Amino acid sequence: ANLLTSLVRAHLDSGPSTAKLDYSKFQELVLPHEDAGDVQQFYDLLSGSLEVIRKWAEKIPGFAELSPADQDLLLESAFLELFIWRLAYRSKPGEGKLIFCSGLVLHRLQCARGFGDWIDSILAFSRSLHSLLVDVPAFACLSALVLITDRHGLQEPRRVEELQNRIASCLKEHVAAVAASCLSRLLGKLPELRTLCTQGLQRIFYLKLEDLVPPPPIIDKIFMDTLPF
Repeated sequence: ANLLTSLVRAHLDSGPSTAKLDYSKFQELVLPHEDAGDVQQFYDLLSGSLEVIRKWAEKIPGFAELSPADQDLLLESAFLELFIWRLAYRSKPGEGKLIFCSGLVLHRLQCARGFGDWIDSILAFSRSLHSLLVDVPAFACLSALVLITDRHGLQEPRRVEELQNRIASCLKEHVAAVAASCLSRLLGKLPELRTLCTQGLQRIFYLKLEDLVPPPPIIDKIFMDTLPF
């Protein structure tokens, strides 16, 4: 309620207004054509979301009351998932149109070489998300539940589960206020998201192998820290 408002407000301040959208690099028709620039663009797009998602997380009531080590672990473990979740909701998959948190708009083919096949998987997940017609308050709860979740190595796992439970209840109550089957279809997108993001890890592995350009240190640390072997 006040929780709901704070979550909505955190979501809306974490991304571009309709009027801040930048179409100046956008190409409707992409010409017949990975090189270093594609790989650089991929890392730049990921990296443009680090600070934004950290600041968003800091506005979730209770998140700053988790241990700093648990805060960092949750952000790192959820970063790719959150990047994709927010991108999927923001983008317009019926146009092949990717909308990043800076407002930058790009057509599928302008990214695809950096992203690899993963971009198609992301657009498929975005089309599925869009069909659900998730309203902003439900999305703002769900994003929080992507982040505030069990992860191996947490210092205070019960406190994480308690804040999770608060956000879950807030969502449940909101979905009842608007209208269990709707709830479960919303929650079901979280595992699909995780699985989707395995392909993200696979893509980074591939790019680190190829090594046309190395990942930036912060992305590299996320990648390394989230490999459970």
